[PDB]
Amino acid sequence: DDFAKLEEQFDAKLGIFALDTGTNRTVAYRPDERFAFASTIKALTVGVLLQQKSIEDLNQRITYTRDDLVNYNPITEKHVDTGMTLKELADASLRYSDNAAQNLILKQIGGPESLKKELRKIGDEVTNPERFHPELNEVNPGETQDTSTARALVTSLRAFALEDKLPSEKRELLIDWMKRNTTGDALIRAGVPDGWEVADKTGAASYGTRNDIAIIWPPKGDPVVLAVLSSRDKKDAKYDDKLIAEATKVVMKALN
Ligand SMILES: *C(=O)[C@@H](NC(=O)Cc1cccs1)[C@@H]1NC(C(=O)O)=C(C)CS1
Repeated sequence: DDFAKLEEQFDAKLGIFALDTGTNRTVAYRPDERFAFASTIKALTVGVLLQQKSIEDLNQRITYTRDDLVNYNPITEKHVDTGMTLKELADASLRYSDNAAQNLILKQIGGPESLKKELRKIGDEVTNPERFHPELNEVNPGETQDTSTARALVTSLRAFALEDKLPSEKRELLIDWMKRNTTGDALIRAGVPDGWEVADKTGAASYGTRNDIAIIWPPKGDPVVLAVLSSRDKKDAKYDDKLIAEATKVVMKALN
């Protein structure tokens, strides 16, 4: 089988779930296996922020300090003195995977326990937000804190972005940010044909954890929701984006 082949080739564990919304056909490979969700959670966190606020509320400007800065603050490190609006923070978080921006949004919604509670409310009993950055990226095998599964991430992403946990105007924002992500070119985007729109959010963590979750639109007809998660068995392992791209191609063939 092709996913086993990719695990073999990249010496890694793959977690895959894809749902063709058109036909309810699915592709599944260790779909219920836990991985550290890493930055992929920022997409769901914006979903909860959008539930909580009106669009016009997203213009509240948040002031933060160097204390709030962590690592990978490409957008937030520029605006310490001016602050950024909640909308701008969501943009940075989703499109640049700006860690401080996610931390600030998380705080506005009540922190990790409040995020968990709202995820439970939308039907996700799997995803387990517990920690802020940086600590959430540090997940040891067998630990369930700050993990989810491919199936649950797909189910929660679909629910915010495509179903009825948000109204259309807010769904449109989420999709637009994710469509215009800067960080995923070598992942799920590299395994879909040009001309098929992709909205995605990437993550990376310890044990070589390398994640992408995505909504993929064919030219015509309903979208595919997909999570490709991976991890390796050594703590300081490196990842290869190419695994995610290759796994994506196998999914697309399995569905077409
Ligand atoms: C979320 O996944 C974030 N990852 C971390 O902060 C842990 C690491 C820092 C350096 C290497 S792993 C941010 N998002 C992304 C991404 O989505 O691609 C990366 C690559 C690291 S910062």
